[PDB]
Amino acid sequence: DYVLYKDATKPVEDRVADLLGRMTLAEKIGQMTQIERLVATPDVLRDNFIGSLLSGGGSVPRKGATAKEWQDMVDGFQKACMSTRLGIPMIYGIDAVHGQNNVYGATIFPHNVGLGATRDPYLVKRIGEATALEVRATGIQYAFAPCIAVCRDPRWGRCYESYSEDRRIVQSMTELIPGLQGDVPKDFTSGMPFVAGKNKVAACAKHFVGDGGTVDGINENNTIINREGLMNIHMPAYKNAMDKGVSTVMISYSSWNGVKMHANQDLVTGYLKDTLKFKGFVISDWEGIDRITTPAGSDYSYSVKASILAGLDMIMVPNKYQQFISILTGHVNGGVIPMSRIDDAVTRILRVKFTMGLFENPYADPAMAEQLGKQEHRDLAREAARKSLVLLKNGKTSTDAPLLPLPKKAPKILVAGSHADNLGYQCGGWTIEWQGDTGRTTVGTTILEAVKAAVDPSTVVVFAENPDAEFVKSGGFSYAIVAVGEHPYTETKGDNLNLTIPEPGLSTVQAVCGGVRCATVLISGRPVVVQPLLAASDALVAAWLPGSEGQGVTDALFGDFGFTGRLPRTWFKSVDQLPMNVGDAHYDPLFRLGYGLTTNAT
Ligand SMILES: *[C@@H]1O[C@H](CO)[C@@H](O[C@@H]2O[C@H](CO)[C@@H](O[C@@H]3O[C@H](CO[C@H]4O[C@H](CO)[C@@H](O[C@H]5O[C@H](CO)[C@@H](O)[C@H](O)[C@H]5NC(C)=O)[C@H](O)[C@@H]4O)[C@@H](O)[C@H](O)[C@@H]3O)[C@H](O)[C@H]2NC(C)=O)[C@H](O[C@@H]2O[C@@H](C)[C@@H](O)[C@@H](O)[C@@H]2O)[C@H]1NC(C)=O
Ligand SMILES: *[C@@H]1O[C@H](CO)[C@@H](O)[C@H](O)[C@H]1NC(C)=O
Repeated sequence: DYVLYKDATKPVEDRVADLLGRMTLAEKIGQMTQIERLVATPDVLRDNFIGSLLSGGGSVPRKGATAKEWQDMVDGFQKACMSTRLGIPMIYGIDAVHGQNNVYGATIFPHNVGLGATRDPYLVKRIGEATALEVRATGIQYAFAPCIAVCRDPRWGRCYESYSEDRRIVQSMTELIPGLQGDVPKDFTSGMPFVAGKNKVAACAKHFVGDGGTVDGINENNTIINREGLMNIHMPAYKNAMDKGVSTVMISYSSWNGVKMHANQDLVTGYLKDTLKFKGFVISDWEGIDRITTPAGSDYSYSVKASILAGLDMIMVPNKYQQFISILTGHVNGGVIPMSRIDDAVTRILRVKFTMGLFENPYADPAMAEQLGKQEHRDLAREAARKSLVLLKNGKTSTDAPLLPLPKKAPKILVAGSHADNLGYQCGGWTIEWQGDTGRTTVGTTILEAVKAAVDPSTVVVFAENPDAEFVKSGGFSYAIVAVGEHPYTETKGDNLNLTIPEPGLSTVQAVCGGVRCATVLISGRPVVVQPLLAASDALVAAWLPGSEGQGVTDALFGDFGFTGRLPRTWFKSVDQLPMNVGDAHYDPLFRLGYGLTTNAT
């Protein structure tokens, strides 16, 4: 007879209820299990009734794989799943955090902090639209974005993934969600999940609660703040996300006053689910539950109990799914965790799946393959890179002739610096590799290429990564552009207490600037010790981690557009000043939040 859940014309709650009613326990726990493509097999997926798969950073089919290779891999796995007794399609997730970043040729947008500098939530929405198209070009339906942490200490390895230290700004940027998922209906009820269909992806409001508030900005550490601070600083954005229909919510590795978020039922079930009435699914972070214990995974049985009772719906295992499934099966058999908990979890996961239309379109559209790196997206990244720049100084003394914007026609110029021609540096973490990488890792334009693409043909362009002072003084150059900065980093690799840029960086700037007037382009993921760099330069621009399209940078240096970005964070005088955010008592910044010089297009 008739199977209501397979009927695409039925209400999503009816289909969910129908399916749920036919699921054995193995099938239920299988849905709540997310595993890494690296441990996946058509059998594993089929036998274990696996409910979701993910690519961790750098987890790809082959280096330089095309978009159909991605689609082919995704479809392959999908086929195993569609071949279960219930044929419940799996959902494939990936960190498409500044474009479809793990994918070769994907358009790499400016990282978040640089996006905060734009104060343009519409442009952020447009990036989210572009991003969804580029993710769907590879056959993926779920992006682990946006990271709406409110970084309160830039020593935190992930501060670049936070739009601003000011939640008002982060709240404004949640426009990334309808960008990726498409806008919610007028009929829409906050907390309800939504995805417009196949050319859109399920989004994810990440690191549920207080990740950007850790002590000393130590990653995955503890957030010591009262409940009024939590809700006034770290909660706000999550509610906007609910009114925006964010599909999923990922839980943070961090602790709130000593309690792990992965084991916190008050905030996950009582608050996020009961109070905010979120109806999508709550997913753990990579080994998020193993981590509730110290040592991590020291009592995995406890991990499972703790996180499932707390409220998490889907578990990003991502490797030892055997152990996870065995254990959870055991806790239910022993009544330790009740079927209602399980059913609620599976209820949330199917709702998202049914809603986004996964049951109607579980495979990739070969037609979307050309979306990856589409030139129009690239033109958009270029826009956002340019808009995210913050001119910090444009002249050594109030009476100097402002250096920017530079003339395009000059007899000869120098482009110098470790970051002048390094695509991987320019893009930062979460790019091709998990930690990012160095060199020409993908398709794009470095500050050198962009400079050559900009200047008058009569303009001779000289590149020297690290020129000595005499080299510059004898070069008869009209001016120089020096690019220096941080190296790519992700997560704990980024936790940094000294916040000074690696050398040669200052020495090259001083070398070049001592000999010729220079515009310093600082590529960083955060505020870094800058008074020395400021001391040597005629003009200095904070480019943040601008992405693959370097022309956005020279679109401003050369006057094609004027500078408009403004600090999305406080620029500190020193690290012993930290934390120190707007509204503080010892507020004594080198540059206050909102700071930024302007110029006019030529
Ligand atoms: C401010 O505090 C930081 C702590 O995080 C510290 O930076 C970290 O320092 C540690 C060493 O103590 C370093 O770990 C080592 O990594 C070695 C490889 O280093 C390379 O790998 C990282 C990862 O790929 C690349 O950035 C680059 O480094 C050099 C110099 O500029 C450059 O010429 C290279 O071409 C560039 N190479 C690449 C591929 O990008 C990293 O910095 C170097 O490549 C490894 O073999 C060792 O076993 C060890 O584990 C961390 O990588 C580093 N973290 C980051 C995010 O950079 C700061 O240290 C200062 O800078 C470092 C770059 C060193 O030069 C060190 O001597 C400096 O003291 C610290 N600052 C101060 C003033 O204390
Ligand atoms: C935070 O960091 C210190 C290591 O710096 C560790 O010993 C401590 O237990 C961590 N706290 C949490 C909640 O992770």
